[PDB]
Amino acid sequence: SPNLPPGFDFTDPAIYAERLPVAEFAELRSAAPIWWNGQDPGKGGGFHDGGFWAITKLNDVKEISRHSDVFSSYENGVIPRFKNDIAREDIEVQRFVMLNMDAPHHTRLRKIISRGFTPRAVGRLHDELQERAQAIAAEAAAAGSGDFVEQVSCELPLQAIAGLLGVPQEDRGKLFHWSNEMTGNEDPEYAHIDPKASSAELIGYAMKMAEEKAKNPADDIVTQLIQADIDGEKLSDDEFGFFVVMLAVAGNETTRNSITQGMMAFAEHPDQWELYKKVRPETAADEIVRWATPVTAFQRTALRDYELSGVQIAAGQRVVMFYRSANFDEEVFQDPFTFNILRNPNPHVGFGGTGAHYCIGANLARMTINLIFNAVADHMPDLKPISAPERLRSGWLNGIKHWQVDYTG
Ligand code: HEM
Ligand SMILES: CCOC(=O)c1cc2cc(-c3ccncc3)ccc2n1CC1CCCC1
Repeated sequence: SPNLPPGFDFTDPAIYAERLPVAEFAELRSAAPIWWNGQDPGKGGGFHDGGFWAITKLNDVKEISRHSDVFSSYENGVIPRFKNDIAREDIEVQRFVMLNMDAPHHTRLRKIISRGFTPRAVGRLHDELQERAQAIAAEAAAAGSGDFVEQVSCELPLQAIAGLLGVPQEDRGKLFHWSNEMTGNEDPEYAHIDPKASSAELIGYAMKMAEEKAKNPADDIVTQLIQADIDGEKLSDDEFGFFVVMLAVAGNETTRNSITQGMMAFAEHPDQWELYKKVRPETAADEIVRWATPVTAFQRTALRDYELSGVQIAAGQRVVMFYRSANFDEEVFQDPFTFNILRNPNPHVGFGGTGAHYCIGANLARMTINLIFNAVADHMPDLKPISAPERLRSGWLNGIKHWQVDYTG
């Protein structure tokens, strides 16, 4: 057996509020790459089936992610942990967003929404995001010190979402408020947030925006999404509203935490930080994502019996892909535990395994990371941390709530 405590759960929020279970992930990769992770009664993060299969190897993650005909996202959602007492109804509302849909409903939705993540559309965000990144850094440096997460990591990913959706300036304040109130409620610091409230307001704003853009068409990404194409396909108003609700999560706390941990990695590896400031290599973004793995894990449900790397997975059983483990697989990376911002190629699964659900925002994310870290180098090159970062209590998100930091040194 793999050497692990009894009653160990890799989706336990208690661990991730403290640390990442890196030694435990390494143990499984070596001794039990696919491992039944049982869960005590009542302690199933919202799922009362007794446990799941841990998936720790990159190739195993990639097999599951491409075989979405077997490994469903609809059946139980992809989030592997909620509050233990969460109602089944609240899990199943996730199916209203593309992420938790299967083919063919996902296939139709992904093809329409692809019209918003063309390389061309993302490039029109470059200039506005670059200028904001620069001012965010200058504003942060001028403060001398403070919470790096709030002052450097927080704002720009939200600007990318708002700029992509063309949200007018005056509306961005409440849009950021709602977007930031969607996850993390298992952490004591956010016990009082109601995601369903903010989501219903997000959908209302998103649907009103889509009604208005129909009446007054433009050359935005919104109007391309709600008016029909060759096949007569388009998002109806509520579907656009579920698209916005998804964007408010999928591209917010993820890029946020990659910026933070990416800076956390440059503190720990001064060699890489000195190198970065000199060459500003855009390969850093991928290494920063591999290092940060903002989504520790996503799950699937096997719709039929399936044999994966010599392990019989039974219909209805859950498999949880631990991207945190896959991104440090010794069989795929030379030195996984070397932060190397020049690593090329870099086949990390930070954006998920390739397949139907592979992150549509991967290139926007990489651009956001590259702009903000260029701005950090321009305005805050001698960044020194004050105190140790404060981790987020979450079973699937690898979050940093706060990080006290001096920008002058
Ligand atoms: C910056 C770090 C990011 C990380 C680590 C990340 C990670 C992921 C992962 C793991 C998936 C699921 C992969 C799979 O199931 O195969 C995903 C899907 C998705 N991501 Fe991201 N993401 C990031 C940024 C973004 C951004 C900036 C956006 C949009 C502005 C975005 C939008 C989406 C959407 C819409 C999906 C659903 C795709 C589908 O189900 O067809 N993500 N992301
Ligand atoms: C209106 C229907 O949608 C929602 O309420 C909703 C969508 C959603 C998406 C993510 C997500 C996470 C990671 N990468 C992409 C998307 C996370 C949470 C989400 N919730 C709220 C949940 C909290 C408990 C109830 C469900």
